[PDB]
Amino acid sequence: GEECDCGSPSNPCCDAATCKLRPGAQCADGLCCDQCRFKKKRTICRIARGDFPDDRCTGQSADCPRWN
Repeated sequence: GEECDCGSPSNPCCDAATCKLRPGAQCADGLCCDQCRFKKKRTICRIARGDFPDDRCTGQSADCPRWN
């Protein structure tokens, strides 16, 4: 089996042959991933329920961290 980074073969973030991230791609999906790149730090990526801080991208990951 193959641990593919992209769910669909059409995702340009992966090398069609390896199904893994291609050169230049930092991510293939995620709230903080855009055009195969980590979104800029502080990008709002999740609206918190209640009066709590909205979550923002770190600039170093594709996931949207939970405010702490």
